[PDB]
Amino acid sequence: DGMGEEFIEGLVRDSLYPPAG
Repeated sequence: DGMGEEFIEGLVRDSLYPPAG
């Protein structure tokens, strides 16, 4: 994702929640 604090978004950093639905 970029701006978050969940976990490494594959190849970025602490993601947030891109997938929802």
